Amino acid sequence: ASAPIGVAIPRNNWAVTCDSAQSGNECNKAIDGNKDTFWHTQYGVNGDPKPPHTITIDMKTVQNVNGLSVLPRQDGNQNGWIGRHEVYLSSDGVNWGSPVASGSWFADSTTKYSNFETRPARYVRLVAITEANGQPWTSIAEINVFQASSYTAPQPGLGRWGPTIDLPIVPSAAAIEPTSGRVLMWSSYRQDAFEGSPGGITLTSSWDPSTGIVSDRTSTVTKHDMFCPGISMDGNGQIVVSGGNDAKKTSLYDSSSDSWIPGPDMQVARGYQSSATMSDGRVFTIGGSFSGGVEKNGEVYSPSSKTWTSLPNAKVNPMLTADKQGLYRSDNHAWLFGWKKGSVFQAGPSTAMNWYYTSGSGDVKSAGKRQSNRGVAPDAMCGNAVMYDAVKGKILTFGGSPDYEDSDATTNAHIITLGEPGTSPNTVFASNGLYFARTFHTSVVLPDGSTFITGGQQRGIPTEDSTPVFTPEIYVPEQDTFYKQNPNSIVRAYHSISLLLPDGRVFNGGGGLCGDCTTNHFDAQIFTPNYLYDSNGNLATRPKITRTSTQSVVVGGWITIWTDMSISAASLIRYGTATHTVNTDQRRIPLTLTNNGGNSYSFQVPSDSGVALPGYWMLFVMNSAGVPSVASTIRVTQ
Ligand SMILES: [Ca+2]
Ligand SMILES: [Cu+2]
Repeated sequence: ASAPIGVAIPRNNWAVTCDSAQSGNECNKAIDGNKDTFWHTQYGVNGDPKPPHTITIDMKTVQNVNGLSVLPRQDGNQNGWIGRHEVYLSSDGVNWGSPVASGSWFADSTTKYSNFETRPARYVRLVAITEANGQPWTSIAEINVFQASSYTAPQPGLGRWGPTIDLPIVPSAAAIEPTSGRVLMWSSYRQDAFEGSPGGITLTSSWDPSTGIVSDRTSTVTKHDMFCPGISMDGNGQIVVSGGNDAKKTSLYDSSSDSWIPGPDMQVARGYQSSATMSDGRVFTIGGSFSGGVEKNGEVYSPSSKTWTSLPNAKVNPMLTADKQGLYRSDNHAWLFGWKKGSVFQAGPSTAMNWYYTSGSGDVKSAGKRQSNRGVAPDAMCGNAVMYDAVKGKILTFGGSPDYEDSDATTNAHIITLGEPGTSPNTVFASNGLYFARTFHTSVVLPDGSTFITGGQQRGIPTEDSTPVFTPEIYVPEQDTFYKQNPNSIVRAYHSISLLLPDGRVFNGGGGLCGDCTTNHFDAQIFTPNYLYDSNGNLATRPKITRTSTQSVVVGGWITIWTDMSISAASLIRYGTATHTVNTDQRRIPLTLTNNGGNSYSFQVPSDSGVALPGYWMLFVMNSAGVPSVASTIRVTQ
């Protein structure tokens, strides 16, 4: 199931208007409180007018609207289920502006929802752009509109939430398709559940930021239910999705052909492991006792030989947390970062940090404990870790809880500074820690090197939406300060994701995936950071990268760019992938620019591919006002 975020508005005084209605299936049968009566657009002898079809509700007075729900016809007939759709709000009834929500609902008779940030309105319009199975009609048995207890304008300067993207699945795993800019998402063998999977199937969905279109398809070609996997973008530009519900399978997503290709089986069955791309483009993984059984030492994927090779001396024991549930949880979601000379740094969640090595049959060396002058940091299962300055080896870690479940989260946060593999990194506390203790939260590094932190809950109860944290935070390293941003209204805890979009906004979605529970979130929202807004709250003018000398570069190589205005800073941000709070693909390189004069600039990609990990990267430039360009895609090879 799912649920609205608000409380249903009384429909006594309501008036409705529809583009077309068949006798006996009048527009007002969608608001009569009877599940057995439905509005249905014109059909039969005199015509079957095709969508878009529209229903507009005049609520008579201004209400603090934060959602709507649609109950499909309940007579066992599929005709008229709404597929692609848009939701619009108005106070006058003539000017509708931009949709507050848009996307595509799954093709079945369950109640569908559009949940979105509170906005005062008297009129609510639902546009059914397509019927879920491509037929001409629209039908609705019951439509409801929901309200928040109050409305508060967003605070100036603290970013903005919206719109909502309605989806046909809960996006519990997601990646950016770097060659197209689309967001790729997947759930499990079904749209709302992973429990009782027979394996061999994953439902996926994609959203195109440039057009707003949502699609969906069924991945079976790789015979892999990809729920609870490792995810890494390898050096050949393919996303390696390892294990999960089909605990030994590997599937490869190719952005260029937008297709899934079978990969080699892993040597060890795993689920909830982290995997990390290495300096040579290979993928290292370790742990993962959610599925498959024993100690899960490391193994390495080679895209050139198409093999997984066991690294049994890359021992998982030093990175286990003290989870009260034991092995099932204690090797999960390692905070892995590819680093110099084939090494992988493990920053947590265990107190003990470790260096993993991939030469020979593998190795592990203690890197000391995550700690500060406030003490030794406790285990932080489902805390996050973000490499916001790869050149200086800077990792920000934050949140999480000592146990996977039934454990209080903390405000702990640290800055880890990596040097050479095998040396114990310096670790300090980050400012005074988070504003809000949270676990199951997600995070992304932004073009300006700040880290955006959102969602989670204060006490980890997977699939329950209790103690939610609605206020995101941004860490600004130059000030060693956290800043609360404007809050959202949708809980984003267990099974949620966040990704940085090429346009510099943040895509935050999912949560739930528990079948009959009411806590499934079939949606995502956009967060627009303050750096995209001017002083009056309007979208700022953005610098444009008018030309680049090349789109593919070897580490140590030079790139020259031309812009339409002078730029004060630039960064490269590696494209991200996300599930279960893990994103081992994103990282940021601040660029040292040579000013060529005439709004022409040059920079060198770092020569160490343990810093500039091979794969796809976003080039962002920022003007003097701090506004970033949209990203230019750069392929980095080694
Ligand atoms: Ca009805
Ligand atoms: Cu899970």
